[PDB]
Amino acid sequence: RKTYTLTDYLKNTYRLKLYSLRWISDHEYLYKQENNILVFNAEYGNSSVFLENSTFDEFGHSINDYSISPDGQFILLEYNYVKQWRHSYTASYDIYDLNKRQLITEERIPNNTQWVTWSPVGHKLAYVWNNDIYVKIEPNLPSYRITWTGKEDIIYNGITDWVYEEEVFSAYSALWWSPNGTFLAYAQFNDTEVPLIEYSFYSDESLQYPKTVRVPYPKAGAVNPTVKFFVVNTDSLSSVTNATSIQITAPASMLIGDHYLCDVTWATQERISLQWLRRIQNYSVMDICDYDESSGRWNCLVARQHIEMSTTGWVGRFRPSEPHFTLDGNSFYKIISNEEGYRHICYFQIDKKDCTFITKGTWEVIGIEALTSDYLYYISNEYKGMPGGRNLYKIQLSDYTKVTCLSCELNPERCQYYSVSFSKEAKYYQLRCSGPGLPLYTLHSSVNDKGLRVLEDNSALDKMLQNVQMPSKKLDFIILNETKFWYQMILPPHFDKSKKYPLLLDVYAGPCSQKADTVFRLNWATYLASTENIIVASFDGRGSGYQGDKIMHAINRRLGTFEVEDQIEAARQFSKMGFVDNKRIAIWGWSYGGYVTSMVLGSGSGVFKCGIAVAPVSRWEYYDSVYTERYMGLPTPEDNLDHYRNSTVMSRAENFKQVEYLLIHGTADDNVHFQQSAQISKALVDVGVDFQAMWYTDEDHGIASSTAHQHIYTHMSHFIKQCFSLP
Amino acid sequence: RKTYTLTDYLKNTYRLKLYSLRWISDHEYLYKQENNILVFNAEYGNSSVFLENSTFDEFGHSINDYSISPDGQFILLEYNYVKQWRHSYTASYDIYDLNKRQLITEERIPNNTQWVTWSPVGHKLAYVWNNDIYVKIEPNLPSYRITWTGKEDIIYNGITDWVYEEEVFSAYSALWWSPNGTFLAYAQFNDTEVPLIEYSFYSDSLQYPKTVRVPYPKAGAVNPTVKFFVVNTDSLSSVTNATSIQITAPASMLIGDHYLCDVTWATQERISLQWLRRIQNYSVMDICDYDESSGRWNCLVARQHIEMSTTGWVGRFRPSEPHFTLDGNSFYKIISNEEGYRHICYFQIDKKDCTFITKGTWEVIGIEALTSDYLYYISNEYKGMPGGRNLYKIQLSDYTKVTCLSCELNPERCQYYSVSFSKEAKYYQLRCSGPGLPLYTLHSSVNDKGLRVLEDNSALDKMLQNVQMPSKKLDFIILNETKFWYQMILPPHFDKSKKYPLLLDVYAGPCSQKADTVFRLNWATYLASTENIIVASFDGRGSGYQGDKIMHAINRRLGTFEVEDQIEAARQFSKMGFVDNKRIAIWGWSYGGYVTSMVLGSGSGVFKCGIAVAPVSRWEYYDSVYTERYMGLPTPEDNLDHYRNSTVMSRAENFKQVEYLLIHGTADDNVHFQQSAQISKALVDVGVDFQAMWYTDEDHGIASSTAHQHIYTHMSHFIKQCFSLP
Ligand SMILES: COc1ccccc1N1Cc2c(nc(C)c(CN)c2-c2ccc(Cl)cc2Cl)C1=O
Ligand SMILES: COc1ccccc1N1Cc2c(nc(C)c(CN)c2-c2ccc(Cl)cc2Cl)C1=O
Ligand SMILES: *[C@@H]1O[C@H](CO)[C@@H](O[C@@H]2O[C@H](CO)[C@@H](O)[C@H](O)[C@H]2NC(C)=O)[C@H](O)[C@H]1NC(C)=O
Ligand SMILES: *[C@@H]1O[C@H](CO)[C@@H](O[C@@H]2O[C@H](CO)[C@@H](O)[C@H](O)[C@H]2NC(C)=O)[C@H](O)[C@H]1NC(C)=O
Ligand SMILES: *[C@@H]1O[C@H](CO)[C@@H](O)[C@H](O)[C@H]1NC(C)=O
Ligand SMILES: *[C@@H]1O[C@H](CO)[C@@H](O)[C@H](O)[C@H]1NC(C)=O
Ligand SMILES: *[C@@H]1O[C@H](CO)[C@@H](O)[C@H](O)[C@H]1NC(C)=O
Ligand SMILES: *[C@@H]1O[C@H](CO)[C@@H](O)[C@H](O)[C@H]1NC(C)=O
Ligand SMILES: *[C@@H]1O[C@H](CO)[C@@H](O)[C@H](O)[C@H]1NC(C)=O
Ligand SMILES: *[C@@H]1O[C@H](CO)[C@@H](O)[C@H](O)[C@H]1NC(C)=O
Ligand SMILES: *[C@@H]1O[C@H](CO)[C@@H](O)[C@H](O)[C@H]1NC(C)=O
Ligand SMILES: *[C@@H]1O[C@H](CO)[C@@H](O)[C@H](O)[C@H]1NC(C)=O
Ligand SMILES: *[C@@H]1O[C@H](CO)[C@@H](O)[C@H](O)[C@H]1NC(C)=O
Ligand SMILES: *[C@H]1O[C@H](CO)[C@@H](O)[C@H](O)[C@H]1NC(C)=O
Repeated sequence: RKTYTLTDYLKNTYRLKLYSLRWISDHEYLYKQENNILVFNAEYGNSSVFLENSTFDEFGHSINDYSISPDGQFILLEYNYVKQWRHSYTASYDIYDLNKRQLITEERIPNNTQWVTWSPVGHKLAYVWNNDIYVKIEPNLPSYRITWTGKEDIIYNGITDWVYEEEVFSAYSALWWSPNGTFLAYAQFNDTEVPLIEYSFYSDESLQYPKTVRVPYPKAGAVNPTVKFFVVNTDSLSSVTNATSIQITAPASMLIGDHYLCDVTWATQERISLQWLRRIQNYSVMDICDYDESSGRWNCLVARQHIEMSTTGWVGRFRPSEPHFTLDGNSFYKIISNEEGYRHICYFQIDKKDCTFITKGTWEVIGIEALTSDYLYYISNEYKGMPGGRNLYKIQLSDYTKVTCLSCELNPERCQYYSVSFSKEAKYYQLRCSGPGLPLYTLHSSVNDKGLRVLEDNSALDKMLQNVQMPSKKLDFIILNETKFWYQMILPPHFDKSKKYPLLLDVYAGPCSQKADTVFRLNWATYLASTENIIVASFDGRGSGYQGDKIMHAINRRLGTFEVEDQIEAARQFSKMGFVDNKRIAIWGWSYGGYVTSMVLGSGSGVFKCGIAVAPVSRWEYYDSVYTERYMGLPTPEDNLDHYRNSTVMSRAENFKQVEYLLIHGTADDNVHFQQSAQISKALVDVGVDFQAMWYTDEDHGIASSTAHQHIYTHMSHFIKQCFSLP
Repeated sequence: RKTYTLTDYLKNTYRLKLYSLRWISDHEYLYKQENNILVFNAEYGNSSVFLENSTFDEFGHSINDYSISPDGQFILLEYNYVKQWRHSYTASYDIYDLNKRQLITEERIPNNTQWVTWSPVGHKLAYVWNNDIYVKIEPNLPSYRITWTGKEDIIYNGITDWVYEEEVFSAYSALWWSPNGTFLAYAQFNDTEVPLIEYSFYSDSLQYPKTVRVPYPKAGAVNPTVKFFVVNTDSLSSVTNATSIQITAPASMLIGDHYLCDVTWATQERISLQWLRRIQNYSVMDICDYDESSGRWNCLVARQHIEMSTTGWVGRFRPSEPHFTLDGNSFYKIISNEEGYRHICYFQIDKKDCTFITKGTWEVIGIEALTSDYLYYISNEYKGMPGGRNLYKIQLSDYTKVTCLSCELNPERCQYYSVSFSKEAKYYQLRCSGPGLPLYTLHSSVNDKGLRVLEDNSALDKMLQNVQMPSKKLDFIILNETKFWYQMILPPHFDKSKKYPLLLDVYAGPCSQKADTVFRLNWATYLASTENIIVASFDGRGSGYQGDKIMHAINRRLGTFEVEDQIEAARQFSKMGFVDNKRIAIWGWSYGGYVTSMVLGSGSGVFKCGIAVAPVSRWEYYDSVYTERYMGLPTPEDNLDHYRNSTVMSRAENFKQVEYLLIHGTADDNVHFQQSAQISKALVDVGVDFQAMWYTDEDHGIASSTAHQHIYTHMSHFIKQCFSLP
């Protein structure tokens, strides 16, 4: 029997199959098999080829992706795709008319389009081009311009800027159609006085002079972008007149200082909900805006507003939660931290004050997945008191106490981690367990939660894994001060609790993180355990999430304290286990995990012989406002300046004398600037500490290009193996 | 028994003593001692104290340097010193009156001045501030503004842009007083269309990285342009501006891109100007006379001196300096002869051709002084050792009477001299650099009598007798019937029966020389003494001081023979019985780093490992003046093919055969970090693993105290590992 080797991991020799589908109605869904796009009936399982992979053989461009209009009539061909940041990019587009079997050839969508999206019904298009918004009521009709103010790196209409893209919307898009198709709401961003990060991009050998990349990026404390909201009426567009935009002013509690627009959710055809958050993320407001057919304007009755405060920490897991509106848009449901700081579901009625908790307990609700008039379906880590497990639940809207678990028992030994995808109106649902066994895709009717069929069992991957000495995962918990904190171990094949093994500590450790879970990974850690017999361990300590505010907020205004502290205490416990050679304990982490890995190696605990830190953060003034200020406040003497400076990696350099440290960073990192690792290395040199390094030309935070990804794991494997006297 | 250790190298435990004097007339010099400035009498040797080490204890500023006026009356005080490039910087200046014994506080020189200079006689000042030239006739008086066009990073008056500073003048200054103090000649640089090198500077507390921007022509890019001006300082109105008379380049230059590469005043009214075509194989020397009548300066086309070259470029790194006889009507300069050896040549203004006054299989290194009877020069004639330097004189009245002034002084200890003459050369200080400890002595020119010893380094010698120092061998091998010299730093108690690891120390750039007789205490010393590594260097094809046939071997084909030859030399060292061919490393810095890369990437088979510090990776990345000299232009009609065939990136597959360590500073304004960034990327892309280290905010020199200590420690760890050393 062969082991799970580094090549296996880098070459992706053992692939996980997936069943990713798109619900197209209350009972159909699309699925792409062999580059053929098929429609499926959910009740019966029958299918028809909707678009045959042969269809576009003579197109003249590699087609990167596709989007089909809600009403099945047209399809968008995305090509010439060029990636910008995490979510943002630009591309070329073409539209194919189905019931005509041809390409619309005039009023073509412009090249270098930054965003496109169908109205939720029919076949309208909104697109963003040169930071300006455009609308095509019909695919071959000339589009109407919505905004004229757009300017590169300065004014953003309909798309986010760098920090809203990354920290607020987790999307490039800033465009929300009304469920109807009538209204197109859009955000607008002004970065006029936001400071630029600048770095060299070397590009192909053939480029003589390096290019300097300039990106508006507010470092913690810096001037943030400002934001405006507008709603356009897409029916009354004059080919003759400029479309007129109605602005929705932020609440007064917001305009008294820096604030972010943090959520946009349409409730009815004529009601829109806007959520806002203060620059100090202590305090958010939900506005509710109704449309006046007489006026033509939108009004956010002040008395309607819902206010969300937190005194122990910040608001939300990462942001104020999403509202789930009932059909008549007169009520809605929202995840809220309860009186014991455990996150639960709340029932809100519009024009009533306060709210009602429909769930409670020492566990947390991850998400609301579907609403009907009888049932709310949600995900949570309640089952078997395991914070790292996930299940599908429904609660009777008529009787809160009548809560039933849909996923808990389907395969209790293979599946303890599910996510879900419902059809419109919630007739059917696809479940997806990620572990601890192989991933399993199942379909279900909602009427009597009966299993219709298996969609993907990963039988093939299972077969392969037979011939391989796979490692196992333990998932237990230690006790620190009469509290449970969870941990996972990727044990080597043929594990023996008598023999001593070297242990690599895998950390991320960031606010609301979770590294001990029941999901099945094939990763580097897998190779390390299978082939090199290394026990790779992860631990969720103070500040980790999904265990209520007590734990997750321990770290508030104090990054680089308990979570660092606890990665170390955890290690201690781990030597006390009779199979850990404590002379061979490494640590390593990426991004936030790298900041932590560095603070650990620099603490002097003596526990760790070595570690790697990949694209770490080194000083919180170097990271972005929205994320950093969320946990740290502002870096001023009036706020939290002291701990900002007490919490840097540079100030710990001396102790790095005690360990072999490897430091890695991509030169093109637009997120955690190479700066951060530059300052780390300088501090080390300025104090005479040897250490090892490796920079990656033109790689970003992900160091995810094929070559680079191969190279970095290779380099890191060499380092760990050397550090462990491994053959 | 102790060895020369890394800590010794880095903490400067065994200090070389020096003797740096500043000739201030024909028979006195100046010398710093307990931070006391002494004046010494050359003939007799007596000294008195010229500046008390207590004079400015109340200055409220750390003094960087001093500069005494020609006439002895005033002294300049450099403080607030801020380094820029290799020669340029800024500082504050105060002028101290010696007769009055006080600080002139009227019409002071501005903070952030870019350059200052006394006239050659008298006590005039020329300074450059905000890229404009100013002139103070008297210390206390208002300055006069000569230029008005100065403009940061665009218009340079009286100072050089980046590439002139580094590659052309080896100086920030572009001002040249006439011998009188009457005329001020300056040059002017326009970098308007010169592209910018951009990089980050991270610095300290600083939230956003700073982006640095330097006009910097890479190979083939738009070069700066140059103009030349002369001003009459005697006639400066406090009311009207200052007329600057322009001298224009010859027409054989204006056709296209050219450089002003030399400015030499011959007399009070004759200026010598050298110009060089951007294709550096042709240069014109103009001779320009003043006209008391017309004011203009005229360069008779009739009397131009023209230099061409078929086998290479003109001069060693540039056309050579002319040394005019006092009357200004003849001059001497070093010129390649019929068999391509560089000897001294006598030129008469208005007569064709020149007359060689020296010949032979060796070369003149430089012309040191000129008197009515003798010309003094340094050469490597003695013993036919190209890596030796000796001082000579030749009787102007009989070219065949040539006297060696240094050879026999101490033939054992002293085979490498430099010289410093007094104004007029009644005396000279000889300076010996090896192979023994450095020796500083003084001599009278009258009949070359030895006057006294100045520094003999006895202190150091005594300290070193306690340590197991390495010895140095210096020899040659023959390849294809040619002698190629090399040296080795050999471990103490060296035992030819034993086997040693061998580290090839490489530079190897055109006209370089790594095998000489100089005495050094450096990293290679520690490697040999403590770690018992043989550190070797080899002067192969392309190296200097041995005639054009070797030095031009590399013309338009950089990254070929100098590399091949480095490789062959290492083969030849294995052939010698004391090398363990299983442990043979290679390292170099700058041009050395590039060569070290090409070698490692040759799939030679010979090198187990190597380190490259701030290497070049492809020649288009490097500066125009330097690169276009050896390579021509990177165009299809010129030498673009070999530009393309001579990069490091293209040899990346071959590195899967070596342990490679690549190092470079982030703020390297000279060899841009770029070059390394492109190397690593090529290695990532082909799957080759390799070690690396960057240095935040270090330049080409990586010479800050911490950075310096850090890299040498790091590089030692690497070499010890590569050689399995305990
Ligand atoms: C599983 O998490 C990881 C695992 C491994 C690498 C990176 C990740 N990270 C880190 C991360 C991710 N996603 C977002 C949106 C953000 C916040 N911008 C962040 C983030 C959070 C804090 C700091 Cl200091 C820097 C960064 Cl980049 C992500 O996926
Ligand atoms: C024996 O020389 C060294 C020995 C050791 C380190 C540096 C040096 N170098 C290299 C060097 C030096 N001085 C000048 C003026 C120049 C000209 N650019 C250069 C130079 C030459 C070629 C290339 Cl590719 C790049 C550079 Cl920087 C110097 O001292
Ligand atoms: C983006 O915001 C900037 C900064 O507020 C605005 O620029 C200012 O405009 C007003 C009126 O023109 C004046 O205060 C100044 O002349 C400008 N100040 C600055 C800093 O430039 C700008 O109007 C905004 N752009 C948009 C599209 O709203
Ligand atoms: C420096 O050089 C630049 C061009 O290299 C000169 O600017 C040009 O000069 C002409 C004539 O004055 C102008 O019409 C153009 O606008 C300029 N062209 C460019 C490319 O800018 C400039 O005059 C020179 N300055 C000095 C002091 O010599
Ligand atoms: C295209 O579709 C056919 C089925 O009609 C399929 O069998 C074929 O392999 C597909 N080719 C691909 C994967 O592009
Ligand atoms: C499924 O089967 C029925 C019976 O033919 C048919 O009406 C329907 O169109 C089929 N659905 C799909 C998705 O092909
Ligand atoms: C709309 O406004 C734009 C920009 O202000 C202006 O150019 C134009 O007059 C308006 N469009 C039309 C044609 O009415
Ligand atoms: C959609 O809603 C708006 C406002 O409710 C209305 O003006 C428009 O006519 C509606 N269109 C449809 C699809 O009925
Ligand atoms: C437990 O309590 C001790 C003492 O109060 C404290 O130092 C330590 O950090 C605590 N550990 C945890 C994880 O709560
Ligand atoms: C040297 O001695 C002579 C004779 O005393 C004296 O006049 C002269 O000033 C002395 N020079 C120095 C440098 O002290
Ligand atoms: C130099 O700088 C300092 C800054 O305080 C200033 O006080 C001083 O006057 C300056 N000298 C000149 C020449 O202005
Ligand atoms: C130097 O030479 C120039 C040549 O024209 C002359 O005018 C001037 O008077 C001389 N200066 C001195 C100091 O003798
Ligand atoms: C010796 O000759 C061969 C070709 O005959 C050549 O490859 C090599 O470069 C020569 N070596 C030297 C140092 O000239
Ligand atoms: C974009 O450029 C393409 C080439 O990919 C060209 O054929 C086309 O005309 C452009 N598209 C539009 C709609 O501007």
